Amino acid sequence: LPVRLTNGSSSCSGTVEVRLEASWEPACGALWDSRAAEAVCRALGCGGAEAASQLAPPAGAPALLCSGAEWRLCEVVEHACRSDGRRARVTCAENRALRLVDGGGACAGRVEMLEHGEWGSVCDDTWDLEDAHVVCRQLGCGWAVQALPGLHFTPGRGPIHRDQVNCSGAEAYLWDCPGLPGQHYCGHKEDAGVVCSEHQSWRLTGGADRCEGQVEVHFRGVWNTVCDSEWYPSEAKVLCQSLGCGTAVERPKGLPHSLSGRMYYSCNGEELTLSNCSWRFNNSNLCSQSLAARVLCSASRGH
Ligand SMILES: *[C@@H]1O[C@H](CO)[C@@H](O)[C@H](O)[C@H]1NC(C)=O
Repeated sequence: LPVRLTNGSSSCSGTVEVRLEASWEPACGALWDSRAAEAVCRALGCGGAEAASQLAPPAGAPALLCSGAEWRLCEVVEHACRSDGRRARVTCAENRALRLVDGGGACAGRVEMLEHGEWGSVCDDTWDLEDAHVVCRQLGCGWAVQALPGLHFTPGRGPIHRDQVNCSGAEAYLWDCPGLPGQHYCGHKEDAGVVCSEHQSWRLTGGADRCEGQVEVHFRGVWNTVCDSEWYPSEAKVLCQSLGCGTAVERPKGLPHSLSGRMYYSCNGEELTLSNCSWRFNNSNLCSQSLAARVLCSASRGH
């Protein structure tokens, strides 16, 4: 009012935008000194400015001119910069962020939060699906499957930003929820975790050991089968390598699809995991007459 921060980590971070009579336009990358960064961060109510950056996107645009480090001394100009040029970005002192660590891939792991330039963990006391649902939506992983307690994933280090969290469910961020700070009540043994809908975990059931059997995948909070139509050595090489059982040896004939859903994959061969490949979940055109794909790796007792 009349400044805001969009497409960033929080409401106190991201690309700078200025309000006009027509619509909100991004601020100019040039003419963006640290004086204007302080004035904008302080006016929004986000404390001081930690760092100012200039990002490039893949009539003219407005700019923010300030004679001092205050909002009263700042002035907006209508046209004084090239339109399709580098924009202005900023991270204030009150900026917060969120990350999941040690969870065998993206959209899962230990819930870590950023507060005043320090990555800290959240306690498992009063941790439920209502708190996990807020975490999965802000990151872009859909809904929450399981709100895990401590010791499921590796415990964190450093500070503990929350000893108790009680989200209603509709909050945009985890920091907006009512809670209690780090008062030495909880410890790193109780570091909370989460499993979101978009996370992908794999295993091989049916065979002699862990690196042999039916290719199963945990997507959308349910175990699913893999289509044998597009299951060639390129896909099998990525699977046996990610699980850690060497190269692929054989791809036996599958059984009918007997789980919640069906998964499709199309790898080049050099991927680190099957989630990095091109995939489509529950596609009737690609998967119909197919069977549940299988694989036999090198490290198994069967080979
Ligand atoms: C936790 O949040 C719910 C609303 O989701 C509220 O009814 C309840 O009183 C809160 N717990 C405490 C201890 O205030």
